[PDB]
Amino acid sequence: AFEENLYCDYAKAVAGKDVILAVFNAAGDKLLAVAGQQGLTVNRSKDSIEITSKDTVGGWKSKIGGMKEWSIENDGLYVADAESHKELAKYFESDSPVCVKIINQASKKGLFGGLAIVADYSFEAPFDEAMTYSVKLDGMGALVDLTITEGGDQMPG
Amino acid sequence: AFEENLYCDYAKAVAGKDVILAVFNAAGDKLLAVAGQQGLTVNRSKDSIEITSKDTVGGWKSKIGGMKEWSIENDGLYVADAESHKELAKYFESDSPVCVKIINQASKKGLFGGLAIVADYSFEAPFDEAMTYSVKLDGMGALVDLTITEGGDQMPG
Amino acid sequence: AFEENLYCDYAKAVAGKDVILAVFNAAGDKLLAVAGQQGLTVNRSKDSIEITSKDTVGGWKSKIGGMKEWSIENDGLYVADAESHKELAKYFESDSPVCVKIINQASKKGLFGGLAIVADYSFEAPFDEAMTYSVKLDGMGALVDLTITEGGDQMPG
Amino acid sequence: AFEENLYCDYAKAVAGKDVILAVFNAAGDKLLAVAGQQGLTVNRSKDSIEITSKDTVGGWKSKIGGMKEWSIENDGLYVADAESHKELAKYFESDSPVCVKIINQASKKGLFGGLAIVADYSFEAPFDEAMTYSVKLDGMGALVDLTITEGGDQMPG
Amino acid sequence: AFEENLYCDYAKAVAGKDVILAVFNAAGDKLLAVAGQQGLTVNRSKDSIEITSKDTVGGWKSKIGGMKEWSIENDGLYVADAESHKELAKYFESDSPVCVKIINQASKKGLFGGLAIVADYSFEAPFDEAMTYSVKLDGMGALVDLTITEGGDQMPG
Repeated sequence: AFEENLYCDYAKAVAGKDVILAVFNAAGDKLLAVAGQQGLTVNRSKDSIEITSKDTVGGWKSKIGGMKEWSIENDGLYVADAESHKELAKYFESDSPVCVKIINQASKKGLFGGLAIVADYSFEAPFDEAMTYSVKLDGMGALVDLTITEGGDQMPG
Repeated sequence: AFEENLYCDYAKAVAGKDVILAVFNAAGDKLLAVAGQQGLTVNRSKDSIEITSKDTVGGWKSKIGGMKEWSIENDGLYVADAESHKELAKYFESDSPVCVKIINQASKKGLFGGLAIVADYSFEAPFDEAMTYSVKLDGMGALVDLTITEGGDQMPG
Repeated sequence: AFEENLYCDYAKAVAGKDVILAVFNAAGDKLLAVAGQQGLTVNRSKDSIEITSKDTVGGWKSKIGGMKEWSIENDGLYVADAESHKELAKYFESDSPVCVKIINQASKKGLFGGLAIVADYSFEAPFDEAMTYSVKLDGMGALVDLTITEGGDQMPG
Repeated sequence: AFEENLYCDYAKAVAGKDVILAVFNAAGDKLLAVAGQQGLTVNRSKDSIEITSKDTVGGWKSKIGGMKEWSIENDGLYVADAESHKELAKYFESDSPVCVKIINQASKKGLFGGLAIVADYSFEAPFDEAMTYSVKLDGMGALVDLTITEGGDQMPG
Repeated sequence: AFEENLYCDYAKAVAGKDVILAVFNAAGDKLLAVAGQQGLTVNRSKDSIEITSKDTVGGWKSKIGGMKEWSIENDGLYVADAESHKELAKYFESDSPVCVKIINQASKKGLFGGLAIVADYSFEAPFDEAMTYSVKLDGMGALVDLTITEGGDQMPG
């Protein structure tokens, strides 16, 4: 086939559109892709503790790792009666943590999951564009790396 | 040859694509080029201590060098099941230092190597682009300059 | 017949005049060939995402396909009281999408169909020629390829 | 013969009509000349990286070659039920790369082959001419030069 | 491994989070890490007795060491129904000494242990922060240095 793959050979990159943020509803029985989403940022950082002393030799500072924190930023087209946005609205109103999940919907693998505060939930309505939302999810604890953890492959539905 | 090199003479610049970040796996037996990498920054800085006093003559401040620190910033296309990204994920999860190496893969010389904290490991997924990663490696001690040190020329493999 | 087809043998090309643009009226019960049409352009394009990295080997850029878009350009002799032009006028005035169809009226097969914005609807009246119209139909979503889809063979009438 | 070739001697130019674009079907078992094709353009370009510095002597800019990219443009008479055009339609619809080949059908040598995105697939139907198609094939990787590579001489069939 | 440890060599500092205060329950059968603790101070001081006389030669005061005293200060997030805080509350109420222990929970070594008065047990509740506690443990006698004493490595549990 294809002339024995002489000039065409049939994992190299993931399209961003296949990676979506999904939230669980308040009961946990439905996993909801956030409607109209367009941009996704997963932030994970670790603190560095400087432990340089006069015992330190060589002229370089001495550092050790500290504690980790994470946040998720998601923006997109805002539709107020969408079920995921009503869930996010209730989470923001009731001061309740939301279980969030990052999934590759094309490969059907979960990437990250954890409990987040809805730290920011804002909207923009320019007269010449579409109304957009912006949500910030502040991690409350561990962000589980599902790429190196067994399971976590439930798709939104 | 070539008309005695009258108008063509056959070290002047290194293409950035030949300089890659590689990490060792947790055991140290495999050196792994970070998959999908596109940008590389090696930061090395030194503090300055001002020692100006009333003995200082001439109207210029007096300074001496302080301690050194380094970090490495690397971004590129994120593929979650790539072996190097699974290693980086385990390093970030387990709070374990990673041995990193900067190599010129074309000339097969190592440039820099050292122990780093995975200080930041973040991801972006725009709907119209490819999913990218961004990693920050905070140096824990010396960054060995392999350009002026013997050896350090193991290539990723 | 014909001397056993020794020198004459009785699919090779389609005359452009048999391929016409037709629009549905606002209710959808009548399919209307746009009156006086003379030129037809169906544009379909796909974006390319460059995914070249330092893993890319061989010296060639790496690309993947992106999202698709389409438009239809149609020009011809303008007659203002023609029913199809009154429909196009109401679509342009009311900001309502128009269901358009490209058909081969000679072979009675539909070629393409989809929902379009009337993005441009303009007119020229030179003193020495006939008054012409020009319409641009910007696709809102999928342009269904009826050449490889079952059905879609309703003729204007 | 011919008076010892005194005034007539029996590689100097290739007629464009002998150079055709062919695509493989989705399975790869049939190589299909694109039906009705009339024009063919094979674009291959390389980037130039300027590396001029203050070390540069002589007053000329210093440049090195960058990465390569290619595309193929093909136009011709459009017949919608032709097998090659149905294949191109399915490639455009399914977002799947197409294995393309440039061959000299008279000398039966392949010229170029590679994986392409169907980046553009458009049609024109003037009332006084024949309906034409225009296709743009955006290269995804290497375009193999079969003029300097062994093999690649399968003809469409 | 790691290129023979050319640039990375795999005791230099203890993270404060691994050093915790633990108290025994009233019976002595359970050792309880104080819940929510964030800061720890172990104070050990010795008195100096000046013995300068007119026999003292050289112009320097003459001093000898006196008696030792110790205290422990611990603050953190206050949760009233935590078992360790209920134990501390009963110790403060009943005027009974509490057996306290400083342990490195990461290395599982005890550092210090002794009998203390609960000298201060106070709370702060700012409207914009979390409720905190502050406890002061006044030593009643010897503070045993478990870093130079055999044993004393029972972990809280």
